[PDB]
Amino acid sequence: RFDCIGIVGHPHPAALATHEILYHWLKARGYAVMVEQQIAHDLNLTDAITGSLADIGQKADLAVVVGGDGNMLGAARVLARYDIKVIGVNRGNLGFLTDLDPDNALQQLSDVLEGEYLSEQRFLLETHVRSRISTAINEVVLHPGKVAHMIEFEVYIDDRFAFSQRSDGLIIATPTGSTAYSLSAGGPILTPTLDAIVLVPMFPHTLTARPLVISSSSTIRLKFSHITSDLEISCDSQIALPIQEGEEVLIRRSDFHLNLIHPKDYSYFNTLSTKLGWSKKLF
Amino acid sequence: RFDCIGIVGHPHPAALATHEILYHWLKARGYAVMVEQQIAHDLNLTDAITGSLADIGQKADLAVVVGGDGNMLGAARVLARYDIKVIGVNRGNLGFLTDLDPDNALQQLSDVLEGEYLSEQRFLLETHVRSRISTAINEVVLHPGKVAHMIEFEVYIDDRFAFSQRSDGLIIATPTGSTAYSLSAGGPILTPTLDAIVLVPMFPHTLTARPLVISSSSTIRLKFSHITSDLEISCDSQIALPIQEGEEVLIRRSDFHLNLIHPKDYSYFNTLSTKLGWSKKLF
Repeated sequence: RFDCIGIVGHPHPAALATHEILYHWLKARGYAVMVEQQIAHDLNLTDAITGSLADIGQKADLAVVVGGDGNMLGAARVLARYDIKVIGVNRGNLGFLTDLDPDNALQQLSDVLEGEYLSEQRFLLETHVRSRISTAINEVVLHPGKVAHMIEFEVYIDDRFAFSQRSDGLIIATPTGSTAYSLSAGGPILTPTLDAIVLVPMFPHTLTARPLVISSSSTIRLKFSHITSDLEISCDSQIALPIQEGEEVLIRRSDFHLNLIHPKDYSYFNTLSTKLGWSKKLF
Repeated sequence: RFDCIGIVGHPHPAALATHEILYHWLKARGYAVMVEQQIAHDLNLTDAITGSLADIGQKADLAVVVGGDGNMLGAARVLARYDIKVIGVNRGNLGFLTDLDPDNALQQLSDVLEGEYLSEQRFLLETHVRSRISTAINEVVLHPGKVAHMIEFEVYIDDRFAFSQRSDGLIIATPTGSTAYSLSAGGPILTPTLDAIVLVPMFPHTLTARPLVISSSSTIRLKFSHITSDLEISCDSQIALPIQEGEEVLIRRSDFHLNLIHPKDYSYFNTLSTKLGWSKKLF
């Protein structure tokens, strides 16, 4: 059972009803509820217990993230610092982190609160530049400032030299990231709980480049020759950290884990197929 | 240390010198040697202790597989049934299972016998059709008899329906297989010790198909609609097992493990780069 439920998200104005309905529903069912500060203000919830995201993350037992997969992205990176259960309500179709359909959210959530849920752990990525420490649920991306600019770098795996590369950047994706930016760059789908990390080059210079899937207990090091162009590292499409001259990037499995939960009737492959347009049962 | 070394392989006639040199060298260094029956005959080794591959596999402590990666393929599938160390001498360049270069084989092997080796385990695939039980080091491939013939099937992962497919077949590859047939079908490279298995469709009917990387502790089930065309399963390009009507294919991690060893100066990424034509150290 969950004593304290938190409502997270940042609502255009018609997404507000969802927050409003959920807050009253959760409340009338006897739960203590923490809403995010912005939503309390937006809905004028004078009685509501509010808090920042970190607050909810420390004091709530479950966070219902309302919104899309992108909303979930910033929310998840924080809530993963904590031992809180996270579940999401999407808007319309299923997403890879949001599996409560709005048409049936309450009913499904009602069963989840009863304790009918599938609990799993998504791992995050950690990045140092050398120390700035940033994290990512989907991917870390190395890339220059100019769009079509070829860079050179060497890739070390577990302290040992793996390979050089001439290209426009490298994408490093978690299983959760594999269906994201990495997919659109020609990378493979990894199953969500897999202990793996995929490296996908962007516009490689040689024709023999291919997505490399490595163990998630592996360490990655980026070394660079010289800097007259601006190297940058992005984590989940948040603000690029500049990479200075003589600096290296260190990417590894983070110690923070997203404690996702799902309703019993959830399955990954069904989410995947509906998302990608795969064939359903044929006979 | 290794008491009993076995020489395995099937030698065109100039590959015979290698077998001949190795057998005398191993012998003069004090080892008990088991040669394969064919090679004993081919070299006229009247004193040699011989045996089938299974024999060497049960009685030798190390098998030196002379030849190419293809020679290693049949040899490995058998030697993996046993707790024997396996190392290979290639012919020319490095391969993914053969890392002793002929130009330096003895010297490197001499250090290996001293106990200077990196030991690792490649897992195999197991297939039932329902029961015929066959195994594979590289991949299992579902495909019809006619070359360009579209088939329909459903794929179950861990007893649950994953997705349907219309295509010309499915490749299911181990990490060791990932650099093989699967690669040429547009699949990704998996790192050799990774607990993963990759599914790669062949000529899919829908544009949204993509290599799927799943956990190696996962089970796979192929179900089919009807049979007027001849379905077949191939394991490591050996003779196709026919798949009758009402029959399903079951593919899972086999319990047999290839106990490969490597010399200290071996590294996967160096083998990979030389094989694929990747850039070496740039600075």
